[PDB]
Amino acid sequence: NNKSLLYPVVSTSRRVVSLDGMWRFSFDAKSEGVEANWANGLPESISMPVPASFCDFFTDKESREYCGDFWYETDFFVPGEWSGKDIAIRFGSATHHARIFVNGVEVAQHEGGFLPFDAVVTDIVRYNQFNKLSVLLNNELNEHMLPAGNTAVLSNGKKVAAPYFDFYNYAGIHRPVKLMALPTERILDYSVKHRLTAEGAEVDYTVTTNGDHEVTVELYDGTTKVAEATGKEGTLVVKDAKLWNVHAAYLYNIVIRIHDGSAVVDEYTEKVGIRTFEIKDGHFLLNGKPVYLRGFGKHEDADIRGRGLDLATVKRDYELMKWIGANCFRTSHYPYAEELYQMADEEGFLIIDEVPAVGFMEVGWFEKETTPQLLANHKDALTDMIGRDKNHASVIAWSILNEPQCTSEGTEAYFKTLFDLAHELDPQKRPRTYAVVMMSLPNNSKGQQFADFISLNRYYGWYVMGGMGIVDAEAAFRKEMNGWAQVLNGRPMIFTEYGADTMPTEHKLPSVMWSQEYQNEYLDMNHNVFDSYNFVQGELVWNFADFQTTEGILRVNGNKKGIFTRQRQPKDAAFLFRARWTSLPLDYKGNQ
Amino acid sequence: IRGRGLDLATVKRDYELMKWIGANCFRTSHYPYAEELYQMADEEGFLIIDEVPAVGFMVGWFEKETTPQLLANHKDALTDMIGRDKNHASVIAWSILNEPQCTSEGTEAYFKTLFDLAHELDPQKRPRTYAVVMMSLPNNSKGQQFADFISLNRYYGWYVMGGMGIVDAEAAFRKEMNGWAQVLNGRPMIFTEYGADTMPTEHKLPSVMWSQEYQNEYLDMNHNVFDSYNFVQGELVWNFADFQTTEGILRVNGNKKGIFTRQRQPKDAAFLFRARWTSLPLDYKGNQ
Amino acid sequence: NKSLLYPVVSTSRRVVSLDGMWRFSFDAKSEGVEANWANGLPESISMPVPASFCDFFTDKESREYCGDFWYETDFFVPGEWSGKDIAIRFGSATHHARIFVNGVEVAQHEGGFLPFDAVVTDIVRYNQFNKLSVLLNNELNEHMLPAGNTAVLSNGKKVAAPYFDFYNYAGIHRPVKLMALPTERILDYSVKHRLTAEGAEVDYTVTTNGDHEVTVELYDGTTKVAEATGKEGTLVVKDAKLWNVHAAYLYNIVIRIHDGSAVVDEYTEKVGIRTFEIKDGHFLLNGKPVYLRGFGKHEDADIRGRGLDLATVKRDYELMKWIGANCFRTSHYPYAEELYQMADEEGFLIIDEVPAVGFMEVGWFEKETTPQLLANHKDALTDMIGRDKNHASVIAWSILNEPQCTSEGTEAYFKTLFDLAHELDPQKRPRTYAVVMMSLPNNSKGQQFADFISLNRYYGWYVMGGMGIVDAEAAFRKEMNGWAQVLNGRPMIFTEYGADTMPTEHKLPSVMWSQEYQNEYLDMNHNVFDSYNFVQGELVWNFADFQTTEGILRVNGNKKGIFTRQRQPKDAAFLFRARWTSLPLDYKGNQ
Ligand SMILES: O=C(O)[C@H]1O[C@@H](N2CCN(c3nnnc4c3sc3nc(N5CCOCC5)c5c(c34)CCCC5)CC2)[C@H](O)[C@@H](O)[C@@H]1O
Ligand SMILES: O=C(O)[C@H]1O[C@@H](N2CCN(c3nnnc4c3sc3nc(N5CCOCC5)c5c(c34)CCCC5)CC2)[C@H](O)[C@@H](O)[C@@H]1O
Ligand SMILES: O=C(O)[C@H]1O[C@@H](N2CCN(c3nnnc4c3sc3nc(N5CCOCC5)c5c(c34)CCCC5)CC2)[C@H](O)[C@@H](O)[C@@H]1O
Repeated sequence: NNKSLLYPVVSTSRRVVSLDGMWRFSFDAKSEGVEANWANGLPESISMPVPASFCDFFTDKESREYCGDFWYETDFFVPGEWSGKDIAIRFGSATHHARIFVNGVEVAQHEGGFLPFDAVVTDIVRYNQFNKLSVLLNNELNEHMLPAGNTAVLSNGKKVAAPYFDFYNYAGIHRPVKLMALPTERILDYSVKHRLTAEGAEVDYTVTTNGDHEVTVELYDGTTKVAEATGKEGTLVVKDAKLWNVHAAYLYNIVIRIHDGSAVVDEYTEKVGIRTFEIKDGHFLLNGKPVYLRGFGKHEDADIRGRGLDLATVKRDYELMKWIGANCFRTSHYPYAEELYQMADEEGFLIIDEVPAVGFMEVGWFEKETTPQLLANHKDALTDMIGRDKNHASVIAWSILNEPQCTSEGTEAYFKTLFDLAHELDPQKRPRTYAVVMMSLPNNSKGQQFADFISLNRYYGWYVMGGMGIVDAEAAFRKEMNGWAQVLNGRPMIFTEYGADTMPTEHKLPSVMWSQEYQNEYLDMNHNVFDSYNFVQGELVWNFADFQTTEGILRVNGNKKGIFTRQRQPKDAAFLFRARWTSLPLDYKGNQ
Repeated sequence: IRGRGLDLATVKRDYELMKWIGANCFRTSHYPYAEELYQMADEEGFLIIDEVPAVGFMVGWFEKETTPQLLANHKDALTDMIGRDKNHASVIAWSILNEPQCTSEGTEAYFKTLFDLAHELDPQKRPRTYAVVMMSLPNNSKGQQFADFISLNRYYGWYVMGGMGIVDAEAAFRKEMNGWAQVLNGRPMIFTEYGADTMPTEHKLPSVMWSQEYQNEYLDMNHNVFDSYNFVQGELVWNFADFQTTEGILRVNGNKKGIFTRQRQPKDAAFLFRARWTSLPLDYKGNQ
Repeated sequence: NKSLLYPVVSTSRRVVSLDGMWRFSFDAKSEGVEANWANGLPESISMPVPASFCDFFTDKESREYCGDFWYETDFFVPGEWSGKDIAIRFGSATHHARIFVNGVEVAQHEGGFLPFDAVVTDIVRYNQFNKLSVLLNNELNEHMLPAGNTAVLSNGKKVAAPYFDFYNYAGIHRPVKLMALPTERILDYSVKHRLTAEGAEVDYTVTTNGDHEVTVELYDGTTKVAEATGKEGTLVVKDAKLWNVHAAYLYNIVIRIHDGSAVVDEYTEKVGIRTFEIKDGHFLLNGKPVYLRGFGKHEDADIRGRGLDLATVKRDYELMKWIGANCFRTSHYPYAEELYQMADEEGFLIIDEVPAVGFMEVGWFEKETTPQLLANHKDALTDMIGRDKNHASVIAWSILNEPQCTSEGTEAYFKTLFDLAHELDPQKRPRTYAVVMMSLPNNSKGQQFADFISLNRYYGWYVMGGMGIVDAEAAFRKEMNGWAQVLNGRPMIFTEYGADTMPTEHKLPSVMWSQEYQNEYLDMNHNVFDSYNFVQGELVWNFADFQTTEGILRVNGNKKGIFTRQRQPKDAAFLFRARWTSLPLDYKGNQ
């Protein structure tokens, strides 16, 4: 097996052709497509852009909320000059459950809507001809998948997603689909670990190939070689290394090659930032110095396109995060497109990487009969995420769950499995966390013991004791924080969520909940609490921007806790954060 | 700005809007209004259902230790409201409670005192009613038997089975109506409340709850049910205009179920209601 | 070797997209060329392509930058392409472009809305990476399309001063594609349709840069239905399935150069068979009258400016179908080819418009730079018709938007361009232009050249709005009585009418800027349209709110959209849906 999660690159040995554009599309309400031969051509179809969720193109709700099997189809050319090479199709992701057919032959299956996979087609494609690519997708939710939920059936027989999570169940092909030509012997993986030294830095590496020819690794500052090594394991000695820092990124160029004499059998290239990250004495140390995390929980969410990758929106989001003085964000509730991490690497932003283990909430959750099948799917996602993302300088922590019912029996065995795995799989041994739900308190949470740092999602002053009660909210908040003080045992804490829904058009004096003035007051109270406790070492606000949810009486066209609108313009709270975050030192509270 | 203060400019605008939209009736939802509002109803020819502030009556409510003292305050309010308003041509019925827990033990004793009193005090013996909460069903309400006509407050498609569930909301609404048909004993029914919160600035296609398109679709679904049942003889929508509530996660600067904004300007739904209500004859369904 | 054909992959051709994150730098001092920036930017930021650069930034100075700026990327040329011609296609580059590869300047282009190629066969290194550097300039002048001025602020910074009502978005707005092509290749082809008793016949021409034999084959699906040899010929299609409004049918055309048993080059494309002509004051599509209904659009969306985004295109078409439109005009510049491909597939009619907007104030067409403007106008008309002529959806050419056609010099300028459009278009489709409010039946020197008249009128908005709307209708009806006397049996459509409308505003009774006023305005205008037999189409301004330069009249851009910029309906969208889906396709087609 030649599994590889490496980003597709063009090199002397590798080719890449994007298959994005307008595809053919059809719902399959009776699940008849396979036996009816739809993999060889849809009888009826519409056009559908890839990448994008399908939901928000339509003007009818039945299509927006379709839940079941659906098909994507396109034709791709395979140049004849590729005939010596391995041929594969990379899917950045496909949501949620995928079956891939090429020329009518089923060539791949995949579980989980937010991580990449390849379909090898070397012996199925016709060369110098067009070939049919058919993708049978399904977007139904069940209780043993990431993310977790249910599928209901309406009184008219129609299926509808019923998530256990607070975001719309967007599905489709959300990320670029890329046809690749690869040499039969090739680099499948590599890893880097960094060490600071008196003369500079040292990068310890491994490379994994599917063959035995010789491996070299060269490191370049621009076009100037600064270090090289031979062998699948080694050390790169970088004199006076230029370290990657917050808002001061520096990226070297790594070149990995397989050699057969004077012939280069395979070349893989990628940017690499050199930096250390670790928890010591209740602080996050980046290159040996403390950093106070500030930023957001985000979503892959925008108007029209659902979760589809859009480099324009990504660019605007980073411009806004720099303007506001953020330095960190969490990939709230699923791994993002690789491109978002690539830009974080360039811009000097810190990332907490999170698998889609959200909705594990109300017998308690971790005693359900399906817990073993869920754990399997969870290990798979955790493995692929760490494998895909481990070499990004920007990625500094792993978040293993969001708001699980960690008061349930069965929590310890479940968490121990996954937290050990995260330790095993990450060569850099980055810290591990999970977002603690409101119902899980210092005194009853069976899961908090496993985290290297505690991440709280708290809504004191919104879901509890909002409005005129915010005085009581603050007192109840401090009460819980005194509880955490007794179980932390020197570990740091961050907030991964806090926020208040806010209509971007709403002004009131005095404030009311849903007004911009209330949002500012809400945030000031929370920051007063944060600043009161030595062990609070970061604040990520919920959310960067307004985003879509299922309809309900609580959701005024989606979630309105954004600091920015869905159109990436600031609410009043954006200027409050800008004043706070740009005025706190990078090492705020670093001596506490 | 003025809260509940009387302001004849606003009253005048409210009547201009009710005439424009084709309304003929309103209920004094949750408390008796200032006299001037009934005087204008008399001048313009509107029907009024007069309601005392017996709202919030959530051990069941009517087994509480303070029930005797509540009843005494309720008797006084009913007496002064009928005493003050009985001579208005516009006032044509008495609403004695809004959404009491009329499944509670002790409901019958409390209701009988008050409904008997309303009969004794009114020289014109106008019909008596109360707004029935959603949890009070044909098969478990101990209070509906007292009403001369039934007034339902229903939110099928808002609080219950909203959004993509509206198809289920309509089915459950019809089933419950089928159950009311068996207890009405020939009495008429009106809806005193139905509605959906709507930001006056929100448009979406397809609709989402809180959009003006959802408000229109919600109203259409409900009207289709109303029109299916011969015994439905009136429809009062909640609410005429956005109004202030206590702060809360459910209230985007107060209640937004208004057909008009708090500034007395129409949302899309006002044009839906204008087209419907001005097209129905005054005696719509009068032979059914 | 000029060719405006859409880049395709075939047995002889390769295409690799260069879209993604590029490097970018402003060049405020215009120093980059002499400073060797083409071999690498000293300082740079990342920038998505395709997109406008403007709306990413948080500072106004960057959003409003006017001058030289650079885009750069590295691109791989596979060694297996040796022997092929290597070219980089730019869908567009706004406004004035100089292209460098490995430090060598290989192309220049004028005009920000039409494609061009940079041939780099002998400049690139094979099986290696090469540096692509793009020096762009977005300054406006009075002799370009579109027209404007570039002002200098008191701090010395330049700022665009358009003579047109849309923001001066610039950047690389459309896909950049690297191509490998055979040295002898198809450069162009044209089709021309005729209906017959037995089906349809397609008269074609093909242009190549060589002498080897040419064949043309037409396939229904995979099923060949016609073929022919020669650079000119006819394809006989029995029982031809015609392309129709909201009912498209597309055949596949395959053009090949042959050298014995070898296919030297192959080009493929979809083609819809249909006729379109003006007869007795009506638009005839496949011989039957069509009443045009729809919009003026823009290439405009949140964040990306005029950047191509298939997601927004798909939504726009879903909304146009939902509302009952059948037609739009490419308001004030040719759009990305992808929009026309979708119109071919969905059965939408398009009026293709060149960026000849801003020609207004000695009168405009007596300005000293008039001959320079005309030359740029001819090139854009040449490239637009050459690019778009084989689209079944394209059924008319708009040669200008609101020129001062009352000016001296109008006749000689217009004749040149209306004659040229016939020389450029084998199908001889109807030609028009959008007539400004100040140009009336009795004083317009331009209107006589149009095959159908297109009016932009704002009776009830810019003229006699509000309580004056009763006078606006009377003045409108008088002007229409005047047009009746000069039409000479020609049809008329409205290409613009509309009223700015905040999507949040309700008032009873209406005020200008409220949704109720927008509805009343449209009702008044439609009452007038329906009073005149010669009105054969209505295109409202605009499909969606779009960005303009800042100003007291522009509440964050133009608010005349029927949809918001986020593609949600205002009240008037429901008004149009009820009207446009109630009108028969051949509405007013017998009068
Ligand atoms: O919601 C958000 O914005 C985001 O927050 C996170 N999660 C936080 C907790 N969570 C809730 N979501 N919705 N409602 C409530 C909670 S908890 C809670 N507790 C409540 N009471 C506690 C006991 O005393 C009285 C108050 C009440 C309510 C809620 C709402 C109904 C009435 C009272 C799920 C989402 C998610 O990580 C994030 O993906 C999501 O977007
Ligand atoms: O609310 C209005 O606009 C107006 O309506 C009337 N009253 C209607 C019912 N009433 C409610 N107020 N707020 N929330 C709920 C109800 S009932 C209900 N049922 C619910 N579930 C029941 C079981 O099945 C599924 C649905 C849920 C909720 C509510 C809210 C949280 C989510 C689930 C009190 C006010 C008042 O006469 C009026 O003065 C007031 O202004
Ligand atoms: O504007 C739009 O929305 C769109 O319309 C088209 N164009 C139409 C006319 N045009 C104008 N733009 N702005 N203002 C005026 C005009 S004409 C006119 N005439 C006026 N008076 C003439 C003499 O009698 C009394 C009325 C007055 C005004 C205007 C403005 C101030 C009040 C008096 C240029 C743009 C463009 O093709 C389109 O790209 C643009 O987006």
